[PDB]
Amino acid sequence: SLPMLQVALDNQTMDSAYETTRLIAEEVDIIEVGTILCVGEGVRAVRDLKALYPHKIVLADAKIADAGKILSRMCFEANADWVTVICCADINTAKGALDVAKEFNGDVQIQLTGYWTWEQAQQWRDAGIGQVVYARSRDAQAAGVAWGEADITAIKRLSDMGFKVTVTGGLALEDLPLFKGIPIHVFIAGRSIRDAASPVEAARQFKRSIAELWG
Amino acid sequence: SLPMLQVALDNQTMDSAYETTRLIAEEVDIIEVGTILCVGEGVRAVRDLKALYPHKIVLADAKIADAGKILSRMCFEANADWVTVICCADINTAKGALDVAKEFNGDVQIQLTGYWTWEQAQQWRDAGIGQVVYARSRDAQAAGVAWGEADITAIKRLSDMGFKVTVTGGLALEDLPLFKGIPIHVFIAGRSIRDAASPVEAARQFKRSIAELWG
Ligand SMILES: O=P(O)(O)OC[C@H](O)[C@@H](O)C(O)NO
Ligand SMILES: O=P(O)(O)OC[C@H](O)[C@@H](O)C(O)NO
Ligand SMILES: [Mg+2]
Ligand SMILES: [Mg+2]
Repeated sequence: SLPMLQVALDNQTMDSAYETTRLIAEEVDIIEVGTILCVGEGVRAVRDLKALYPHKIVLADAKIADAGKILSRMCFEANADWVTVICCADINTAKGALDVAKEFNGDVQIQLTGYWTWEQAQQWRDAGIGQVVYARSRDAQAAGVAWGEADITAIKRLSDMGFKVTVTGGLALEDLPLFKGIPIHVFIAGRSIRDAASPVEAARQFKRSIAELWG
Repeated sequence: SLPMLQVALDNQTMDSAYETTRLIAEEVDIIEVGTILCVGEGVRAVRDLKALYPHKIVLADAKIADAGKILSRMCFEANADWVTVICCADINTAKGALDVAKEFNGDVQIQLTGYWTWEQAQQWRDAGIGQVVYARSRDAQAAGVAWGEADITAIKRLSDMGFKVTVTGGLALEDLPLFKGIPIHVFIAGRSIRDAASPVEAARQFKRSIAELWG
């Protein structure tokens, strides 16, 4: 209370990303360098966006799977505030990313996309990780996987373990009431903001509905 | 058939990578754009390296965790031959990456590490995936994880299921005999070639040892 709003910049080039930021940067709390942008442009995307929007939290959605220390340091030397580690990373990778995060006063989020287990979730807590991103995969969504009660149950379980939980994955405005009454940290929207006829109205509607559902 | 040798370019900038490729491009079979290089420079690394060495197999070690079709296509449009998909990816991510690979006459490898299961391995096979990378995480290695028996058994079992198995993760020359007798497709060396006093002789020593052990 209130859940923040994060825009995902899943763009292949910086100029494509800026078509969105130039409209909605001030309409959101967190600016994400999407994995698609990380791979498209590399870590310069993190450096550039933080330089443009230093007052915003910048998330480097690098989905680190190994070399936690090296990749985390690259992101944080580019001035990221937060970085993601994919759920299957070895626990030493997550720990390493977090050690480096702490040098920069940043933070690590575990990206829960695809396969993971409740035992891994406990390991993350024991290592001092305090953020997870409960993510429906884009590809799972495209094969017809809807949000369901099992998601709500799992989100609540993660919250109860002590994680600040981010909810994402093809979120539409209408999805937001599903999560009512859960202390969600952040809602991410990429396509439903970037690709809206009016990105400004789409971001303000997200913010409106959040304020209504968590006032 | 002799295991091939792949060099991993886990460099933060193209120029650092090229300090290695100018010495060993012709001394190895596969040139890998390491995840660290993909994140440092973005997908231009793939395009640039393939342009230098168009006769060599170039692997984009992107460790795709979601958006299989998009990230796959970015890599393949940059002229990659092979791309990696991290083992926890939703099965549709893996399938989407493969579908794109096939349009480019390329291929996908599932990068194993973290946690994964044998039923998941069977899903990969059923989906048409024909390569896996049995990797010891750099961070696990740093925490003292050694190559052992459980690894030989798992590698053998993966091979019997029909995968071509690449073995990687801080490999030193001295590790190769651990895997003798198994039809390994590829051994990857990053640090043990790049950081050798003489990268050329390091690569040659690996090829000599391979030739002895699999001859
Ligand atoms: O709302 P979307 O277009 O799905 O984008 C947000 C999502 O979190 C992606 O950035 C992502 O990381 N998917 O894995
Ligand atoms: O021999 P290394 O320095 O461990 O590098 C090879 C390894 O496969 C890495 O490139 C990697 O992908 N690690 O996850
Ligand atoms: Mg993202
Ligand atoms: Mg690699």
